[PDB]
Amino acid sequence: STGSATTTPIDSLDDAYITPVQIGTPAQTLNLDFDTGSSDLWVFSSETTASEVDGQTIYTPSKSTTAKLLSGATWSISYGDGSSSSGDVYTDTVSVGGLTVTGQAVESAKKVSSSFTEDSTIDGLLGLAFSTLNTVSPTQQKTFFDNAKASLDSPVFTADLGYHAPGTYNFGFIDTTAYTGSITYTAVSTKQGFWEWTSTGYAVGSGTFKSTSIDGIADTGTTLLYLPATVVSAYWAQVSGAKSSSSVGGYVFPCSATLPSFTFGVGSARIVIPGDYIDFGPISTGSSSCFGGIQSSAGIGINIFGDVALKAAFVVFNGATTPTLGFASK
Ligand SMILES: Cc1nc(N)sc1-c1nccn1C
Ligand SMILES: Cc1nc(N)sc1-c1nccn1C
Repeated sequence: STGSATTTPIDSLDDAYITPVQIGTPAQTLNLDFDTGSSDLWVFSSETTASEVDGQTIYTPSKSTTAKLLSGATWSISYGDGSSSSGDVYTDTVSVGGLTVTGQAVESAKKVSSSFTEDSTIDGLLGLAFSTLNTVSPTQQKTFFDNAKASLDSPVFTADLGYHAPGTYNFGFIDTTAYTGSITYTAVSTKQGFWEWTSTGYAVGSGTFKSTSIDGIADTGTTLLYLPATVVSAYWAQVSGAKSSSSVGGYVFPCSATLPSFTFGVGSARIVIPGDYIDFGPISTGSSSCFGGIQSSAGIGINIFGDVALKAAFVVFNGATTPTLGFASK
Protein backbone atom coordinates (compact mmCIF):
# COMPACT_ATOMS: atom_id res chain seq x y z
CA SER A 1 0.00 0.00 0.00
CA THR A 2 0.90 3.68 -0.32
CA GLY A 3 -0.57 7.01 0.71
CA SER A 4 -0.16 10.59 -0.57
CA ALA A 5 -1.50 13.72 1.08
CA THR A 6 -1.03 17.42 0.45
CA THR A 7 0.41 19.54 3.25
CA THR A 8 -0.41 23.26 3.36
CA PRO A 9 1.17 26.17 5.26
CA ILE A 10 -1.09 27.51 8.02
CA ASP A 11 -0.23 31.14 7.28
CA SER A 12 1.76 33.45 5.05
CA LEU A 13 5.02 32.80 6.99
CA ASP A 14 4.92 28.97 6.80
CA ASP A 15 4.79 28.86 10.60
CA ALA A 16 3.58 25.24 10.38
CA TYR A 17 1.96 22.87 7.88
CA ILE A 18 -1.31 21.01 8.13
CA THR A 19 -2.35 17.76 6.42
CA PRO A 20 -5.89 16.35 6.33
CA VAL A 21 -6.34 13.07 8.20
CA GLN A 22 -9.45 10.87 8.26
CA ILE A 23 -10.28 9.45 11.72
CA GLY A 24 -13.10 7.07 12.58
CA THR A 25 -16.20 5.73 10.86
CA PRO A 26 -17.78 7.63 9.20
CA ALA A 27 -14.62 9.65 8.63
CA GLN A 28 -13.99 12.76 10.68
CA THR A 29 -11.39 14.85 8.84
CA LEU A 30 -8.99 16.82 11.01
CA ASN A 31 -6.03 18.93 9.86
CA LEU A 32 -2.98 17.67 11.73
CA ASP A 33 0.58 18.96 12.04
CA PHE A 34 2.83 16.10 10.87
CA ASP A 35 5.79 16.17 13.24
CA THR A 36 8.93 14.10 12.67
CA GLY A 37 10.18 15.35 16.07
CA SER A 38 7.56 13.65 18.21
CA SER A 39 5.68 10.38 18.41
CA ASP A 40 2.11 11.07 19.57
CA LEU A 41 -0.99 11.35 17.39
CA TRP A 42 -3.23 13.63 19.42
CA VAL A 43 -6.33 15.60 18.57
CA PHE A 44 -8.68 18.25 19.79
CA SER A 45 -11.79 16.36 20.78
CA SER A 46 -15.22 16.37 22.37
CA GLU A 47 -13.29 15.82 25.65
CA THR A 48 -11.15 18.95 25.34
CA THR A 49 -11.90 21.57 28.00
CA ALA A 50 -14.38 23.85 26.24
CA SER A 51 -12.57 27.12 27.04
CA GLU A 52 -9.43 25.73 25.42
CA VAL A 53 -11.07 25.13 22.03
CA ASP A 54 -11.26 28.17 19.74
CA GLY A 55 -12.10 27.25 16.14
CA GLN A 56 -10.44 23.83 15.84
CA THR A 57 -12.25 20.84 14.39
CA ILE A 58 -12.76 18.19 17.05
CA TYR A 59 -12.78 14.41 16.98
CA THR A 60 -15.87 12.98 18.68
CA PRO A 61 -15.22 9.30 19.47
CA SER A 62 -18.83 8.64 20.40
CA LYS A 63 -19.80 9.33 16.76
CA SER A 64 -17.28 6.75 15.42
CA THR A 65 -18.47 3.17 15.19
CA THR A 66 -14.86 1.97 15.14
CA ALA A 67 -13.62 3.98 18.20
CA LYS A 68 -12.79 2.11 21.37
CA LEU A 69 -11.54 3.52 24.66
CA LEU A 70 -8.03 2.23 25.38
CA SER A 71 -8.89 1.65 29.00
CA GLY A 72 -6.56 3.15 31.58
CA ALA A 73 -4.27 4.84 29.08
CA THR A 74 -3.27 8.46 29.48
CA TRP A 75 -0.80 10.71 27.74
CA SER A 76 0.96 14.03 28.39
CA ILE A 77 3.44 15.84 26.20
CA SER A 78 5.49 19.05 26.14
CA TYR A 79 7.21 20.59 23.15
CA GLY A 80 10.30 22.76 22.86
CA ASP A 81 8.37 26.08 23.00
CA GLY A 82 6.92 25.03 26.33
CA SER A 83 3.50 24.22 24.81
CA SER A 84 1.76 21.05 26.02
CA SER A 85 -1.30 18.85 25.94
CA SER A 86 -2.64 15.76 27.69
CA GLY A 87 -5.60 13.42 27.89
CA ASP A 88 -6.83 9.86 27.38
CA VAL A 89 -6.70 7.44 24.44
CA TYR A 90 -8.94 5.71 21.92
CA THR A 91 -8.12 3.26 19.18
CA ASP A 92 -9.71 3.95 15.83
CA THR A 93 -9.18 3.75 12.05
CA VAL A 94 -6.92 6.47 10.72
CA SER A 95 -6.28 7.19 7.04
CA VAL A 96 -3.76 9.54 5.45
CA GLY A 97 -3.88 10.15 1.72
CA GLY A 98 -5.57 6.80 1.04
CA LEU A 99 -3.39 4.72 3.43
CA THR A 100 -5.41 3.19 6.26
CA VAL A 101 -4.27 1.91 9.66
CA THR A 102 -6.77 0.14 11.88
CA GLY A 103 -6.29 0.14 15.65
CA GLN A 104 -4.25 3.35 15.66
CA ALA A 105 -3.90 5.07 19.06
CA VAL A 106 -5.73 8.40 18.79
CA GLU A 107 -4.82 10.46 21.84
CA SER A 108 -7.79 12.66 22.82
CA ALA A 109 -6.89 15.95 24.47
CA LYS A 110 -8.53 16.86 27.68
CA LYS A 111 -6.23 19.88 28.11
CA VAL A 112 -4.15 21.94 25.71
CA SER A 113 -1.93 24.92 26.42
CA SER A 114 -2.65 28.43 25.22
CA SER A 115 -0.60 28.40 22.04
CA PHE A 116 -2.58 25.37 20.84
CA THR A 117 -5.88 27.05 21.67
CA GLU A 118 -4.70 30.17 19.79
CA ASP A 119 -3.64 28.13 16.65
CA SER A 120 -7.20 27.70 15.18
CA THR A 121 -5.84 25.99 12.08
CA ILE A 122 -4.13 23.04 13.84
CA ASP A 123 -6.54 20.29 15.01
CA GLY A 124 -3.74 18.17 16.53
CA LEU A 125 -0.41 16.50 15.83
CA LEU A 126 0.64 13.35 14.02
CA GLY A 127 4.00 12.22 15.33
CA LEU A 128 6.50 10.59 12.95
CA ALA A 129 9.58 10.21 15.12
CA PHE A 130 10.38 6.78 16.63
CA SER A 131 7.74 5.10 18.78
CA THR A 132 10.15 4.95 21.75
CA LEU A 133 9.19 8.62 22.34
CA ASN A 134 5.44 7.96 22.50
CA THR A 135 4.05 9.29 25.80
CA VAL A 136 1.10 6.93 26.37
CA SER A 137 1.16 5.22 29.76
CA PRO A 138 1.17 2.52 30.99
CA THR A 139 1.36 0.87 27.52
CA GLN A 140 3.37 2.89 25.01
CA GLN A 141 1.76 3.15 21.57
CA LYS A 142 3.04 3.04 18.04
CA THR A 143 3.10 5.89 15.53
CA PHE A 144 0.98 5.85 12.41
CA PHE A 145 4.09 5.12 10.34
CA ASP A 146 5.20 2.22 12.50
CA ASN A 147 1.72 0.69 12.36
CA ALA A 148 1.58 1.15 8.59
CA LYS A 149 5.15 0.07 7.78
CA ALA A 150 4.72 -3.63 7.18
CA SER A 151 1.89 -2.91 4.71
CA LEU A 152 3.76 -0.28 2.73
CA ASP A 153 5.33 -1.06 -0.65
CA SER A 154 8.63 0.29 0.83
CA PRO A 155 9.13 1.19 4.51
CA VAL A 156 9.58 4.91 3.90
CA PHE A 157 7.82 8.23 4.02
CA THR A 158 8.84 11.46 2.33
CA ALA A 159 8.43 15.13 3.19
CA ASP A 160 8.25 17.68 0.37
CA LEU A 161 7.39 20.94 2.08
CA GLY A 162 6.67 24.06 0.03
CA TYR A 163 7.89 27.60 0.47
CA HIS A 164 4.74 29.69 0.72
CA ALA A 165 2.98 26.87 -1.21
CA PRO A 166 1.49 23.43 -0.63
CA GLY A 167 3.62 20.30 -0.68
CA THR A 168 3.31 16.58 -0.12
CA TYR A 169 3.75 13.77 2.39
CA ASN A 170 4.04 10.36 0.69
CA PHE A 171 4.01 7.00 2.48
CA GLY A 172 5.45 3.81 0.97
CA PHE A 173 7.07 5.13 -2.22
CA ILE A 174 9.59 7.66 -3.52
CA ASP A 175 8.16 9.96 -6.24
CA THR A 176 11.08 10.20 -8.60
CA THR A 177 9.40 13.17 -10.33
CA ALA A 178 9.47 15.27 -7.16
CA TYR A 179 13.19 16.06 -6.98
CA THR A 180 16.14 16.89 -9.20
CA GLY A 181 19.42 15.06 -9.39
CA SER A 182 20.04 12.17 -7.02
CA ILE A 183 19.10 11.49 -3.39
CA THR A 184 22.02 11.45 -0.92
CA TYR A 185 21.48 9.13 2.01
CA THR A 186 23.08 9.64 5.40
CA ALA A 187 23.20 7.65 8.62
CA VAL A 188 20.64 8.06 11.42
CA SER A 189 20.97 7.49 15.15
CA THR A 190 17.74 6.49 16.86
CA LYS A 191 19.26 6.62 20.32
CA GLN A 192 17.29 9.72 21.34
CA GLY A 193 14.16 8.67 19.42
CA PHE A 194 14.67 11.24 16.65
CA TRP A 195 15.66 11.22 13.02
CA GLU A 196 19.14 12.32 14.15
CA TRP A 197 21.93 12.72 11.57
CA THR A 198 25.19 14.61 11.05
CA SER A 199 25.49 17.35 8.47
CA THR A 200 28.95 17.71 6.90
CA GLY A 201 29.06 21.51 7.12
CA TYR A 202 27.76 24.80 5.80
CA ALA A 203 28.28 27.88 3.67
CA VAL A 204 26.85 31.39 3.93
CA GLY A 205 25.75 32.95 0.65
CA SER A 206 28.45 32.58 -1.98
CA GLY A 207 31.08 31.94 0.67
CA THR A 208 33.34 28.93 0.89
CA PHE A 209 32.03 25.74 2.41
CA LYS A 210 33.14 24.96 5.97
CA SER A 211 33.58 21.27 6.57
CA THR A 212 32.40 20.57 10.11
CA SER A 213 30.15 17.88 11.65
CA ILE A 214 26.80 19.21 12.87
CA ASP A 215 24.63 16.65 14.64
CA GLY A 216 20.94 17.47 14.56
CA ILE A 217 17.43 16.24 13.96
CA ALA A 218 15.16 16.41 10.92
CA ASP A 219 12.05 17.94 12.49
CA THR A 220 9.03 18.89 10.40
CA GLY A 221 7.28 20.08 13.57
CA THR A 222 9.82 22.87 14.23
CA THR A 223 9.46 26.01 12.11
CA LEU A 224 13.02 27.31 12.14
CA LEU A 225 16.61 26.14 11.63
CA TYR A 226 18.46 25.97 14.97
CA LEU A 227 22.22 25.58 14.73
CA PRO A 228 25.33 26.16 16.92
CA ALA A 229 25.98 29.73 17.96
CA THR A 230 29.20 29.85 15.93
CA VAL A 231 27.38 28.93 12.69
CA VAL A 232 24.50 31.30 13.33
CA SER A 233 26.82 34.21 14.17
CA ALA A 234 28.70 33.60 10.90
CA TYR A 235 25.41 33.77 8.99
CA TRP A 236 24.03 36.92 10.56
CA ALA A 237 27.39 38.74 10.35
CA GLN A 238 26.70 38.89 6.60
CA VAL A 239 23.51 40.93 7.11
CA SER A 240 24.00 44.61 7.85
CA GLY A 241 22.31 45.62 11.06
CA ALA A 242 21.40 42.07 12.17
CA LYS A 243 21.74 41.39 15.88
CA SER A 244 20.66 39.00 18.56
CA SER A 245 17.92 40.54 20.68
CA SER A 246 17.30 39.04 24.11
CA SER A 247 14.01 41.03 24.30
CA VAL A 248 12.69 39.55 21.04
CA GLY A 249 14.22 36.10 21.71
CA GLY A 250 16.68 35.66 18.83
CA TYR A 251 18.31 37.22 15.84
CA VAL A 252 16.49 40.06 14.14
CA PHE A 253 17.45 41.98 11.05
CA PRO A 254 16.35 45.11 9.16
CA CYS A 255 13.31 44.40 7.04
CA SER A 256 15.06 46.27 4.25
CA ALA A 257 17.78 43.58 3.97
CA THR A 258 18.33 41.08 1.24
CA LEU A 259 19.21 37.90 3.14
CA PRO A 260 21.95 35.59 1.79
CA SER A 261 21.32 31.94 1.17
CA PHE A 262 22.53 29.21 3.58
CA THR A 263 23.92 25.88 2.41
CA PHE A 264 24.10 22.71 4.50
CA GLY A 265 26.01 19.53 3.66
CA VAL A 266 24.57 16.03 3.32
CA GLY A 267 27.59 13.83 2.75
CA SER A 268 29.27 15.29 -0.31
CA ALA A 269 26.00 16.86 -1.45
CA ARG A 270 24.74 20.35 -0.73
CA ILE A 271 21.25 21.73 -0.03
CA VAL A 272 20.82 25.47 -0.59
CA ILE A 273 18.25 27.37 1.45
CA PRO A 274 17.41 30.62 -0.43
CA GLY A 275 17.59 33.81 1.58
CA ASP A 276 13.87 34.33 1.17
CA TYR A 277 13.19 31.18 3.24
CA ILE A 278 15.06 32.76 6.18
CA ASP A 279 12.72 35.80 6.38
CA PHE A 280 10.00 35.46 9.07
CA GLY A 281 8.76 39.03 8.67
CA PRO A 282 8.16 41.87 11.13
CA ILE A 283 8.59 41.01 14.81
CA SER A 284 5.25 42.82 15.45
CA THR A 285 2.80 44.24 13.01
CA GLY A 286 4.27 47.26 11.20
CA SER A 287 7.76 46.90 12.64
CA SER A 288 10.83 47.42 10.52
CA SER A 289 12.67 44.76 12.52
CA CYS A 290 12.26 41.33 11.03
CA PHE A 291 12.69 37.90 12.67
CA GLY A 292 15.33 35.54 11.39
CA GLY A 293 14.73 31.98 10.30
CA ILE A 294 18.17 30.72 11.43
CA GLN A 295 18.54 30.85 15.22
CA SER A 296 20.97 29.53 17.85
CA SER A 297 20.40 26.10 19.34
CA ALA A 298 22.44 27.07 22.43
CA GLY A 299 20.44 26.11 25.44
CA ILE A 300 18.08 23.78 23.44
CA GLY A 301 20.53 20.95 23.79
CA ILE A 302 20.13 19.78 20.18
CA ASN A 303 20.47 21.25 16.70
CA ILE A 304 17.19 21.21 14.76
CA PHE A 305 16.82 21.05 10.97
CA GLY A 306 13.28 22.41 11.01
CA ASP A 307 11.04 23.52 8.19
CA VAL A 308 13.36 26.31 6.98
CA ALA A 309 15.91 23.66 6.08
CA LEU A 310 13.64 20.78 5.16
CA LYS A 311 11.51 22.80 2.73
CA ALA A 312 14.59 23.38 0.59
CA ALA A 313 14.82 19.61 -0.02
CA PHE A 314 12.95 16.45 -0.90
CA VAL A 315 13.49 14.39 2.28
CA VAL A 316 13.29 10.61 2.60
CA PHE A 317 12.63 9.14 6.02
CA ASN A 318 13.79 5.56 5.46
CA GLY A 319 12.36 3.26 8.12
CA ALA A 320 14.19 0.12 7.05
CA THR A 321 15.69 -2.09 9.74
CA THR A 322 18.61 0.31 9.87
CA PRO A 323 16.97 3.73 9.33
CA THR A 324 18.55 6.39 7.16
CA LEU A 325 17.68 9.87 5.84
CA GLY A 326 17.87 11.01 2.23
CA PHE A 327 18.03 14.53 0.84
CA ALA A 328 17.68 15.73 -2.72
CA SER A 329 17.44 19.17 -4.23
CA LYS A 330 14.15 20.05 -5.96
C1 LIG B 1 6.29 24.38 18.98
C2 LIG B 1 5.61 23.10 18.60
N1 LIG B 1 6.40 22.03 18.23
C3 LIG B 1 5.67 21.02 17.85
N2 LIG B 1 6.20 19.88 17.39
S1 LIG B 1 3.94 21.26 17.96
C4 LIG B 1 4.26 22.88 18.57
C5 LIG B 1 3.11 23.76 18.70
N3 LIG B 1 2.96 24.30 19.91
C6 LIG B 1 1.90 25.18 19.78
C7 LIG B 1 1.44 25.17 18.52
N4 LIG B 1 2.24 24.28 17.81
C8 LIG B 1 2.11 23.94 16.40
C1 LIG C 1 14.37 39.62 3.59
C2 LIG C 1 14.50 38.94 2.26
N1 LIG C 1 15.73 38.42 1.89
C3 LIG C 1 15.66 37.85 0.72
N2 LIG C 1 16.71 37.20 0.13
S1 LIG C 1 14.09 37.94 -0.03
C4 LIG C 1 13.48 38.73 1.39
C5 LIG C 1 12.14 39.28 1.52
N3 LIG C 1 11.84 40.56 1.73
C6 LIG C 1 10.47 40.63 1.62
C7 LIG C 1 9.96 39.42 1.33
N4 LIG C 1 11.03 38.56 1.22
C8 LIG C 1 10.93 37.12 1.04
